[PDB]
Amino acid sequence: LAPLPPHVPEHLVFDFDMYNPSNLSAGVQEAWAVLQESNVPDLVWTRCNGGHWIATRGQLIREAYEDYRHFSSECPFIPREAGEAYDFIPTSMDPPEQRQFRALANQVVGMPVVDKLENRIQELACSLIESLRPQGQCNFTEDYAEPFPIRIFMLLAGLPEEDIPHLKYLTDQMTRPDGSMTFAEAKEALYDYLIPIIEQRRQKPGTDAISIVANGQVNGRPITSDEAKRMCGLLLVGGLDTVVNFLSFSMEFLAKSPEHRQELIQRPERIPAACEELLRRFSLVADGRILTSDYEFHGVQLKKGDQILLPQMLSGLDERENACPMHVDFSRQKVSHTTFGHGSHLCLGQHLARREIIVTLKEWLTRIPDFSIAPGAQIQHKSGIVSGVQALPLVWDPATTKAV
Ligand code: HEM
Ligand SMILES: CC1(C)[C@@H]2CC[C@@]1(C)C(=O)C2
Ligand SMILES: [K+]
Repeated sequence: LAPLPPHVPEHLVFDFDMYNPSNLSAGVQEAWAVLQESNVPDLVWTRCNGGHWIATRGQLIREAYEDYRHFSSECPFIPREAGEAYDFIPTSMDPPEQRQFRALANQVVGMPVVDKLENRIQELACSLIESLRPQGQCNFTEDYAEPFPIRIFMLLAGLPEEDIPHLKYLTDQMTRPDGSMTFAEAKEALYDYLIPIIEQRRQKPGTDAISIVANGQVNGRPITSDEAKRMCGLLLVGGLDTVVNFLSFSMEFLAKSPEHRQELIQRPERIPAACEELLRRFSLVADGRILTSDYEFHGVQLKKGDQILLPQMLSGLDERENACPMHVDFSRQKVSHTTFGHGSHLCLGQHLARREIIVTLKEWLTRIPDFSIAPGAQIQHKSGIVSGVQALPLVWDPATTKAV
């Protein structure tokens, strides 16, 4: 706990730690939602992790993401030193400067590219699930959640699969540090990895994501080596953590809820709607912004330089945005959320993610309609910039499955 800053009133102190929340054993989403209780003010101050504002409601979260003149992306991570070292592109930039880099990035991970990758994404999901099918059991996190999205990203990026363990290790230290590496050391190690690759692909431009970024133009002039490295590193981090953990939360839930599996098996055309309601319920990111000057927000005085966590996971969990928010309803009429961010940095890989999510639900349920959490298992979650599942042992009777 860091010393309470002069300007912060004692009645807003809410000592939540984002890398280690108190009710974590009840589920990471439920751990974060303690912040939405009756007693908790809309905007609170935790002294954990150096000290920072935490907006707890969707209304505040959306307005701050919208207000980039006051809440800047220049230092978007907690703790402060991680935010200061953070220089990925385009996420550490604000409009207007941000915009040109974001268009290039959009060219490598957007909808047209999801369409190109459609066949491989389908093939790999079916392949991995067919492989697990006859066993009647799997360690979901290691056997599908990780390899499915990661191998598609390594494919798009034109990087060898043998590099996965190094790169996933560095990405996880940036989002759920175990103490071994600082954010800055992790980032520098990912940049170290990309340097030569960028240089090779500048000499011999190819079709992969690194070549396209490295030889790209940002509103008409050539991107530099440095800029390409800072965009590439963001891309790997984005491709190696979020979908990976998200699939685990979603399969854990389906494993615990036979009626929801029955609904998608009966009506597969509902999978896209279900994917969105799951994104709401099992939202997992929380990053933030830095105050560009003193500013009064929802009656609380913020000081220039104050950091504020704007938990994207919190907006669709807010009872004020959705009725019975902890309830999963695939027919939910207006599924409101900020899972893919909000404002000018809206996730560019959101189309790639929804395709991986919908393919996984449809192809798993097609071959392995019925499955459960391994007997006696207690699922453990983990919290941080991206929250996740430590492990997910699933079981099923092979006699109930089908090869397709
Ligand atoms: C369920 C999966 C995903 C979730 C929940 C998610 C969430 C987010 C969020 C909340 C942001 C904004 C952060 C901020 O405002 O500081 C973001 C940005 C971004 N995401 Fe995703 N993401 C997912 C998947 C992906 C994938 C698969 C990629 C592909 C590499 C990716 C690439 C990006 C990029 C490049 C940005 C930066 C946009 C900018 O800064 O303008 N994301 N994502
Ligand atoms: C918060 C995020 C998911 C978003 C893309 C990857 C990520 C960890 C960032 O650094 C920006
Ligand atoms: K920074």
